[PDB]
Amino acid sequence: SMSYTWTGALITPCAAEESKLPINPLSNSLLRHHNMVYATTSRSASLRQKKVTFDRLQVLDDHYRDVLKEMKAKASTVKAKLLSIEEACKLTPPHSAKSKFGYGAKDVRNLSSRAVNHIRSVWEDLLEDTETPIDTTIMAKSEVFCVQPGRKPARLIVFPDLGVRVCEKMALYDVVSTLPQAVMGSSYGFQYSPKQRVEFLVNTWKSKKCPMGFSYDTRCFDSTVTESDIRVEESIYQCCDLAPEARQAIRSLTERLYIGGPLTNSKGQNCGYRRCRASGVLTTSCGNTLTCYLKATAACRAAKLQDCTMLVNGDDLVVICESAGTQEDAAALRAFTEAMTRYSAPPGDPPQPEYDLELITSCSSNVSVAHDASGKRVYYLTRDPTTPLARAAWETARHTPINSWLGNIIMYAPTLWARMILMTHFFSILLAQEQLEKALDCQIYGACYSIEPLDLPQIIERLHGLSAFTLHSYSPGEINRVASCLRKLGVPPLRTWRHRARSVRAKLLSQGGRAATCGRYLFNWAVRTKLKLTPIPAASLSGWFVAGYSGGDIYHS
Ligand SMILES: CC(=O)N1c2cccc(O)c2NC2=C(C(=O)CC(C)(C)C2)[C@@H]1c1ccc(Cl)cc1Cl
Ligand SMILES: [Mg+2]
Repeated sequence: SMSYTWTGALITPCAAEESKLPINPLSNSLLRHHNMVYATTSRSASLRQKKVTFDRLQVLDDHYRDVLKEMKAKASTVKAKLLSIEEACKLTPPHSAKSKFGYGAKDVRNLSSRAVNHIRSVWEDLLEDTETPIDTTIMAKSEVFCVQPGRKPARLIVFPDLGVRVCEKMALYDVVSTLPQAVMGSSYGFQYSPKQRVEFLVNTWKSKKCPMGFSYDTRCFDSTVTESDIRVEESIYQCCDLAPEARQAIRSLTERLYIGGPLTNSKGQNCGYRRCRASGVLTTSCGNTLTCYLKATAACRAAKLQDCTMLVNGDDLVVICESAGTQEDAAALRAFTEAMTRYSAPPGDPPQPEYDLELITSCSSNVSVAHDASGKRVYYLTRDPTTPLARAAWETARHTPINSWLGNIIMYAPTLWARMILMTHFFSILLAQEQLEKALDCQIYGACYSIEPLDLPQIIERLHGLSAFTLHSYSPGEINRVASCLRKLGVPPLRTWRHRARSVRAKLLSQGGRAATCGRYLFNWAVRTKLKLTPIPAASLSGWFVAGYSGGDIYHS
């Protein structure tokens, strides 16, 4: 069976779509080579359609059967709980797609009579109708990138109506936030903050007698997900104690929505049909994470890998284990890939055995080493800064509803590029405009958070600890990568950023209060006569690294 069938209707935009980066004074002082930055659009959608459309062989074996049964068994341990409409509503981010049926995201969060009446009716419908496919929209995605020495086609979101998305939360938020950890325990990626993730990868690695590690990338995880997979994923949810309306809701949502369904474009036209995973549902992150864990664990047994530890974030997989020598590790990996391929999880690039942890790239990121204030070697998470920087330049020239620079500052607070460039740049900009006290939207692990940047000292301390304000003496690889990247992009050199930082730092300090605190902590690296950094009393919220809600419709004020 095919991943998608197409009518011929085009994937259509609905606002103006912009591909080229603007030539803006502020972003130009962050990034010069402005032609290199682009945003994907609806014009390349038909390219992605050909990539994402293919037939899917799947052969299941006894290993796959057995992991499944271990998984279900851990799931029957869990008890889930219905959200009230009010709770489900207050989870909806204010810039969600409006409904076909009048009301929009504001009307949901404000509980207007129209929206709630439609939601109630959609809920009633989900309990009463078992079979009618639920319609979805298919839109291209605008995401910015830096060019290749070619250019990526847009990715495609597939999401059901707002009224439906609220109902998903009512019947599944508590499941999707709770069951993945119950099943995979320490393997569940999204329970970890960056610090925590490094702790885990370092521990695991150093506990191995002779460690080998690899990450595995599968072609199009969403299109490779067959309806069988989506059923298995249901059968796991159904091991929970669930109120009877939720059980019935999960049953209808699976049949009607998740297993596949009709696709409409922006203009209302019949577009095609879906038989794999929808990228824009509340169960996409959790479902993927589960399908993935399951297939990888079976393949590990098939491939006879020894002492496998693995960490899973949706479709992103990393595995550390006992080396048996280069030949047989290569051969084991070949077996693992072939086992995975039978499970309808074929690999993009063939996975590569790796004998040093710093060389393992996983969720775009790797561990690196630096030194804290004491001089102790300290491991932290980093990535290549090219894409983060492009999006920073783009979010500078254009107002956008998610600020990836703010997610990158918070996630990569202890990186060289985050500290010298990112912070320096945006505090300068915000300070210019007096918008410092003002709140901004960004996202961690798919869920959307509102954040005042002035609270960055306190947030960083709680996630990373004061160490992040004093890491120094970075590795040469990291410095080289960062530096080669700044030249590629025409981003001014770190030298320049230090000079700028000194000026931001001085100006914040004059402001006093919370701003002066940003100045002392964030920029203590810019001065030689350094300030002593004790904890911030104020820095003493909960669900920040619980689960991953990518594609869900999730918000936190
Ligand atoms: C989809 C998703 O939420 N993640 C993800 C997963 C895999 C690759 C990847 O690049 C990302 N990216 C990001 C993520 C952010 O939190 C925001 C931000 C800005 C750090 C980017 C996030 C992520 C980043 C680093 C790691 Cl180690 C894991 C994850 Cl899930
Ligand atoms: Mg992939």
